[PDB]
Formats: sequence, C-alpha cells, structure tokens
Amino acid sequence: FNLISEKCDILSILRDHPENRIYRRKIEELSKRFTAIRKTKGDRNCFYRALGYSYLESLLGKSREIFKFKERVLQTPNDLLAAGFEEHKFRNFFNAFYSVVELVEKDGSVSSLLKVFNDQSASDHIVQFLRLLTSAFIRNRADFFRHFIDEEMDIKDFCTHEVEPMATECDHIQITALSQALSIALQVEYVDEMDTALNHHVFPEAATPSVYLLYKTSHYNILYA
Ligand SMILES: *CC(=O)NNC(=O)C[C@@H]1CCS(=O)(=O)C1
Repeated sequence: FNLISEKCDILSILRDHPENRIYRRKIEELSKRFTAIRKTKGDRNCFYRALGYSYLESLLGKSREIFKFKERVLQTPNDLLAAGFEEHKFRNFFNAFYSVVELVEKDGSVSSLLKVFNDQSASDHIVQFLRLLTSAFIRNRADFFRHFIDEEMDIKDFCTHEVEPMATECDHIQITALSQALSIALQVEYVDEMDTALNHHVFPEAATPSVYLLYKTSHYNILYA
C-alpha cells in the first residue's frame, strides 16, 4: 500500500503535525464532517492518482453510472487526436485506463481496485493517461482557459511543461480541466497553517460531489463523508 493507503480514522493524521495548534484545530473541525482518510504518496502525481482511485471507487456496484462512464471513456481517444496526440503514442496509456474501468465493472471489489492503483506500472500508466487527457482538453478549449483563468498565459507551453510530464505539480487549471474532461464532481478541503477558516471549493461550482480531497502540502489525500 505504498501509493494509496488503507483507510484510517481521520484523527490519525494529528501525528503528522504534532504540537501544531492551527493544524490540530483544523483537523478536529474536519473530523466533525468526515469519518476516514486514505493517504497518497507525495511524488508529484498525487492529484491524478487520488482523483482516479476515489472516482472509480465511488462507481463500484452502480450499473447505470458505470455504463455512462465507459461510454465517455470510449470517446476520449478522439479528444487526444483532435489536440494532436498520435494514437500509437497514447495506445498503451488509454489501454491501461480502459482495463481498470472494466475491472470496476467485472470484479467490483475495493480490494482489486486498490491492488491496481498500488501496482507501480499499472498505476503510473493510468496517471500518464489522465495527464494526456488533461492536456488535450485544455488545448482544445484554449480560448475558454484564456477568457476565464488568465488572458496572458501561454497555453501550449503550460501544457508541455506543467501537465504532460510525470511528477509535475497541479494548480486550479488542471483540476478544473480533468473534472470537466471526465464529468467528475469533486470538493477540495483546504488546510493551511494560517489562523483562518477551514474552507472548501467544488469543481464545478454548482454540483453534488462524488469525490472529496484534503489539500495541505501541495499534497492531496482522500476523504470519506
Ligand atoms: C500531489 C503530490 O504528489 N504532491 N507532492 C508532494 O507531496 C511533494 C511534497 C510537497 C513538497 S515536496 O516536493 O518537498 C514533498
């Protein structure tokens, strides 16, 4: 369980910041709304790895939701081709993601899904797929990302340097783009060391979340309501 842990009690993370007044306060507050947490490895890939695992776990046993998600995943090669990616270069990554969606359908256990996401090879193939899809979706909607995020940013360079490579840290743009690309609604809880309110953001603004994440160190862990 070196990439995604077993589930633990929310207060078990007090030991990560002992004798830190503000962290203890915010984690005690968080424990009033959430019951459990999984930790993720802090290797620069944890946003992609955590969102992929938590969303697929939320689909287990839901036959209509699985059918609709598979239908969207089967169209994602078209997104990649429209952005200029070549099939022979994304095939191995697409195939790995499609395989784990079929596991959700056919096997349906938490145990088997957690084993794939802790297999360094399968899990890193899945992460690389999600990074190419994120880049494709931004490139195909460049005017949207300039209008609503940052009129001055260089979209092609940003995707090349901060989205596609393994181990590159995320910001708000990648979260928004992958949420929209796969129709995943997620809520992020923000825990920093300032004497401020524990707060959160939903992606997209209006939606009922399927996934909850805890953000603290440039790091994302998985929460359970
Ligand atoms: C989501 C993800 O992989 N985050 N990366 C880390 O947690 C890296 C740590 C935060 C600062 S560091 O790079 O020194 C260790």
